[PDB]
Amino acid sequence: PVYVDIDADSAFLKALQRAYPMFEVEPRQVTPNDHANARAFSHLAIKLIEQEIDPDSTILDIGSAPARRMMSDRKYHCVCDPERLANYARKLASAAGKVLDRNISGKIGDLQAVMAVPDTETPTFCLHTDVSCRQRADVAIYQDVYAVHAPTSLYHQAIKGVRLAYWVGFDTTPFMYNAMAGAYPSYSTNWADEQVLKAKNIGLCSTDLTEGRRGKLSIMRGKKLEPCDRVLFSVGSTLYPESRKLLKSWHLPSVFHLKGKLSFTCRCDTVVSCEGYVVKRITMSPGLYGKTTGYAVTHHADGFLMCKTTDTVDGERVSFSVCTYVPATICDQMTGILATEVTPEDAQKLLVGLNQTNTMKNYMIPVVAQAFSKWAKECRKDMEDEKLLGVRERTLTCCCLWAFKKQKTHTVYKRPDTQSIQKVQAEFDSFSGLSIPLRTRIKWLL
Amino acid sequence: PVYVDIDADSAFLKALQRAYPMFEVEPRQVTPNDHANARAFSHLAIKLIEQEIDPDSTILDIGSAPARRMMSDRKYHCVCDPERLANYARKLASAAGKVLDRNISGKIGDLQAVMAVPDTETPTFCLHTDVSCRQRADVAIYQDVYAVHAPTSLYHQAIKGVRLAYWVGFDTTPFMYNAMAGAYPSYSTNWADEQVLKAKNIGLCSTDLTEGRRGKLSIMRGKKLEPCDRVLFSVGSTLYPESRKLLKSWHLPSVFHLKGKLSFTCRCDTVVSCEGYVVKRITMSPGLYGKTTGYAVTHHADGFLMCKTTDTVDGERVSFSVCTYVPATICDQMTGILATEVTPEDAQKLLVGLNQTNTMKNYMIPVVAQAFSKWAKECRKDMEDEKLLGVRERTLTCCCLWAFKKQKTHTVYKRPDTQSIQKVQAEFDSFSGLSIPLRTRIKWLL
Amino acid sequence: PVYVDIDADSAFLKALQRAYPMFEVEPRQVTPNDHANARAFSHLAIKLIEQEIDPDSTILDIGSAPARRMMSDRKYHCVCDPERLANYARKLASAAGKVLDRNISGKIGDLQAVMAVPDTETPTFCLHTDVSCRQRADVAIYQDVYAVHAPTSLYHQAIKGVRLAYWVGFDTTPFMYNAMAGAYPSYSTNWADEQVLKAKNIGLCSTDLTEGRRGKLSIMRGKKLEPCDRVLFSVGSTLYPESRKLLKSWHLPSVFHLKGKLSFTCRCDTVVSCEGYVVKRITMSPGLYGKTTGYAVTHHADGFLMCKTTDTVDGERVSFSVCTYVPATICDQMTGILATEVTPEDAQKLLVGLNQTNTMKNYMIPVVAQAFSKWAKECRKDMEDEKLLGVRERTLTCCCLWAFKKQKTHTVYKRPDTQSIQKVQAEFDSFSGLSIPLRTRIKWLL
Ligand SMILES: Nc1nc2c(ncn2[C@@H]2O[C@H](COP(=O)(O)OP(=O)(O)OP(=O)(O)O)[C@@H](O)[C@H]2O)c(=O)[nH]1
Ligand SMILES: Nc1nc2c(ncn2[C@@H]2O[C@H](COP(=O)(O)OP(=O)(O)OP(=O)(O)O)[C@@H](O)[C@H]2O)c(=O)[nH]1
Ligand SMILES: Nc1nc2c(ncn2[C@@H]2O[C@H](COP(=O)(O)OP(=O)(O)OP(=O)(O)O)[C@@H](O)[C@H]2O)c(=O)[nH]1
Ligand SMILES: [Zn+2]
Ligand SMILES: [Zn+2]
Ligand SMILES: [Zn+2]
Repeated sequence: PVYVDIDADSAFLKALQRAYPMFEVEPRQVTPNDHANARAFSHLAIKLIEQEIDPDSTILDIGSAPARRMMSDRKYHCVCDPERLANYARKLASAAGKVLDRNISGKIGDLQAVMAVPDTETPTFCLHTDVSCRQRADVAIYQDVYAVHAPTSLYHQAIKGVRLAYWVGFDTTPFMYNAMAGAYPSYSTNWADEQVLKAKNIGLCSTDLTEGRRGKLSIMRGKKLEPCDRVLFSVGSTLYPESRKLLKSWHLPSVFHLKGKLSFTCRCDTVVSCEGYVVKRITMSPGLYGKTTGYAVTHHADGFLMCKTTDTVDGERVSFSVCTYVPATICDQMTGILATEVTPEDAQKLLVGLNQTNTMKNYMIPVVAQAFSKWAKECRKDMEDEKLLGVRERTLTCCCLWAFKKQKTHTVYKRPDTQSIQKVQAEFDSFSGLSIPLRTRIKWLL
Repeated sequence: PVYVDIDADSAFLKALQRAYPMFEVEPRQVTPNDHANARAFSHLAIKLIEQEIDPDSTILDIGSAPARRMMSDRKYHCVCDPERLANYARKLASAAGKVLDRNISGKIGDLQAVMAVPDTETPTFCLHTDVSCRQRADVAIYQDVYAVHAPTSLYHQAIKGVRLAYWVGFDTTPFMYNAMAGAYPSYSTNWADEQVLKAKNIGLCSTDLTEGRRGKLSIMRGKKLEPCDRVLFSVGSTLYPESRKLLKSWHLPSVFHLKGKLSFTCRCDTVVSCEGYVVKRITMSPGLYGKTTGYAVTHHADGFLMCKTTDTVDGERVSFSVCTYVPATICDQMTGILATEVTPEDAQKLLVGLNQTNTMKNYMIPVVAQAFSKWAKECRKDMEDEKLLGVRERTLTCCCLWAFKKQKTHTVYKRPDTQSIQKVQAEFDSFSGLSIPLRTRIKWLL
Repeated sequence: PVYVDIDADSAFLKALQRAYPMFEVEPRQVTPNDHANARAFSHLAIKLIEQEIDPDSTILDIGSAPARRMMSDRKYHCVCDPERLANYARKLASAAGKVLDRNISGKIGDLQAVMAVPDTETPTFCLHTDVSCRQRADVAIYQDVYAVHAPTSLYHQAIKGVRLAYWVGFDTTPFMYNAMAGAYPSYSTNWADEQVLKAKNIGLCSTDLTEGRRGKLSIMRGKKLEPCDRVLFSVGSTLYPESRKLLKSWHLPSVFHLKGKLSFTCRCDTVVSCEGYVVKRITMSPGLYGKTTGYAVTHHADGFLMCKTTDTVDGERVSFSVCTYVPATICDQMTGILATEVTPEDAQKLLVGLNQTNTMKNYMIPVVAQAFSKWAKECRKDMEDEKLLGVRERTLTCCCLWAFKKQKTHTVYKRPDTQSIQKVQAEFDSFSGLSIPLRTRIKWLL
């Protein structure tokens, strides 16, 4: 009943079936898409969201195209590109008379009204931003949108009567850990900070061959390579610029409060989670009931690794943090060997032996190996420097100020069935692009 | 007859069938819920409680929502949030005429009456707290509520006529042992003290990568790391703040007395106990019959561990207690190897060998190994420092005061078929949140 | 024909079938009860007692509730609490008309008469103590009651016409041996002296984690750790306070005499004995025929162990006696290796090898191993220090007083098919709790 454009022999099919046990996921490959897993997950997410909400509900579809929202019986108001709008108009024109069970005549009239007056708020389409839109609804969908501030957009939806919001996208946990780069290997996705795009051995990088004869000159002293706001995502071959702050804003706590002219008590729950791709359900309710701990929890069905790795960016040897997702079976099969101190070479050989058909992508096997090795070493150190129960050894420094020694932590390894917990903000109170040729082109197809 | 939203191949299905032999537990997975085991246990607990109590009984449903109690033939008066109330109203409106065997018309009238006047005490719903509620009933249910003071709530229910109360929730034994952190691994649950949330190797923590170059300073001197009242539970990805005193208050003794204007003799018995999740039955009777020993007993079907562990909280190497549950088969299979002194590495290798499908979650295996190792060592010490029968070696210290030497106890290991016994209090005598927009929203659906 | 609430795969089914060969014991598990074995044994004991005594007999049921004694055709005068009384009233009200073959109308009238005048001695119910009761009967049943003085209760029953009494409960032999703690592993039962409740490695204990840095001070000098009267039993999760003297009083000799206003010659025989749970038959006959040796004999179908063990109570390393029951097959399989001196570690490894499904509970395996080891050592000493036949080496000490050397006895091992014999007393001549709210509650259901 639900068909996914993936190969029938894909190992991701089992994971996607586990993530959606309510459907009968059937592989029907029609394209060689290199980010087919992400598309299949997003399609299944949209099907699940539609199944969850009432049929009589109007759905704000933030940051999307109506072309993919026309073959449905739900009232999708698509508020968010020119190519996608042209495709939506073309699909309207090519199905104007073939089927009439999707309000295609009404959608065509709505599009004509919008292209007539761009400020029109027709029930099925809008050209304003999620902030500038004023079409009241009760359900909001955020499918693969990351360049919007989460509390601001959620508040602007809530004041329009939206009580339920859905966010589909990659897990925000790697950016709350503040990794320099990282991978969602199951979805062929690699993201990197703009500063490390010239690296060598990460997922999303390109470097040139050099002999290292001349030491490159720079007008500025770096002396610090820590993550900056700009990041680049590559889902298959699709490139997307993102902001770290806008990504982290979507790492919402379990409870938060939007205070303004109207106040809302909102709850964020991750309802779907498959190998780095999450569907979060946000329930908004007017009022300021309860209290907020400002804590966001990410459960880990699969292992999550943030490891220090040494690469060469533009030929310069540097060290930075790299995140990755390790399959739960690989993490479980490494439990015994991580009891002792294992070298990265032995860890990598063991991972390759356990990966034999590959359970996990091999390009992350080396760094993961390093991570595991470091983790094991660190654990041994923790077992070799056992302290006393309920005491600390902070020393006085010439004043009333007390200081302790921080240990070398080169690996954060969240094993399967663990939970990462982050201190985030839970109280928020700080909340015309149409052109003549595009209008002419749209009208020519209507 | 009883269907649980868990995978048909779940190893927890056998344990849940064992915990509820009276029902035919059938796995019917419909959601990918990451805390599905806890939900299934709670659903089976509610089914068993309903089966136990008389059909003609009024049930006080404390700290819950009626959005999960309408599809029953039993008079559930729900006293305890905004989204859950909205879901209750939605479910009443969507099934107002479809089914008329659940007093849905009466429930809708009661909800409208409560909306008209928030102090109304309709037989099926109330908006007050359990203290503020005054609807007389004979049965109380405490499903997954831990933020209430147990003797106070029980007294306020008893003076309302409640003779039978049921408490469904995680076992309170770990908090009677004063563990800093702990796991209910079977339910994908990890709880941690707020102080150790920045740890590295516990179930519920998040730490950053550091080089240990700058020693972090602090305004105040810690010098002590003992559990504080504030703890955080993560059931799957669901985050709940809890108070240690409120959690311990529900570790009631077998017999206790509530003394006040009316006096009650209450008995607390654990009627269901599956791998860290307990259903407790409290029978309250007016009068002060008998005497109270002030002892609470927990039977351990599976192994219970509280072990000293060394981790890094915010990079500072510290030691604190961590609790966990070990499957009884794992504990029995470790009996022979614990006869000698085993290193944590060998213990972890043996545990991994015994875990081969995993009997226990692997993320608990390392610390468990440490615990077992320490336990073995301690036992050997006890066998190497054999004292004389019925004598003690307390020495005199310059006065009439006698002192003895305490031994290093780094592991409390309650084996399967053992009982932990705690001295608790057994004599107790020290016993308007509605908003206009919520009222309008609820009334819009009625 | 007799159904027991235990698992069909329970290994206790075979033992219970052997203990009751006259019944067809069928496992019908309906509850996950952690002390299901003890309940099944007690139910079979009551069935056998009923099958033994004549149908025309009135049965005094001492220290019990009628909520378990109405579904029978035998006249049960229940003399003994509030919750059980309410349960009995509820069961009477819920079966008043459905079944009329159990004299339920008469039972209801009797309960109403007792609630009218609390001194009434209705044939089927009483509110007085077993001493204050005056309803004549010929059969008395003491099911799981240990807080009454055995000769006093037996005499007060005998002067009321009781010629036959039945006592069902845990074997009193461990308390005649004066063990500090002990286990009935087959019934998931662990008992401990109040002083050793803060132990670490016994069945019923709880201790905390300590670094053993500060030596705890005490106002009093212990200098002795001997059993005190107060003990605590844990049957599964059910906690019972008990008196050592009251428990020992039920370790009656095979023949004893109750002398007073009326004199009786009584005989105590253990008619059922399963792995620590016994049913004793006491036959009372007026007159003082015969003579009493003052000896109580316990036959051991399975091994009984009282061994010195070293634990830490509240961190203090102490040694005290621990008792346990070892399966006869384990004891027989241990005969060969006990011919030599075996270490506790080797003994524990061998016991684990023999326990492979576990024949015995694993948490008793270590101490038992120690026991066995010590026993073997002691036996070797007895063989290495062979004396002369019919001579003793008592030495004179500056007086007419002779002294011998007592040997180290750290293990009492009563093997299967042996008998312990204790010197006990055999000549005994030293022999209003109702509340208004309870009366109103009972009357409301009648
Ligand atoms: N990081 C990031 N990923 C995105 C973003 N938008 C979409 N994606 C993901 O990247 C994939 C590529 O997007 P598209 O080229 O539009 O593919 P599509 O969404 O299936 O639609 P088509 O173009 O018709 O195939 C999508 O499947 C999304 O899962 C974005 O803004 N940021
Ligand atoms: N520690 C703790 N656990 C809780 C608390 N409330 C509920 N839980 C458990 O955590 C799980 C998550 O709660 P919910 O998100 O409400 O799930 P639910 O109770 O099954 O109801 P739904 O949201 O409809 O799924 C529940 O299954 C409970 O077993 C709480 O207050 N404290
Ligand atoms: N040591 C000791 N054990 C007891 C005593 N009374 C009962 N027991 C045992 O402990 C078990 C627990 O008692 P209960 O909770 O009343 O269980 P029950 O007798 O089967 O009756 P229910 O409560 O209906 O299950 C019983 O099965 C008895 O075998 C007692 O006074 N002292
Ligand atoms: Zn719009
Ligand atoms: Zn109410
Ligand atoms: Zn009587």
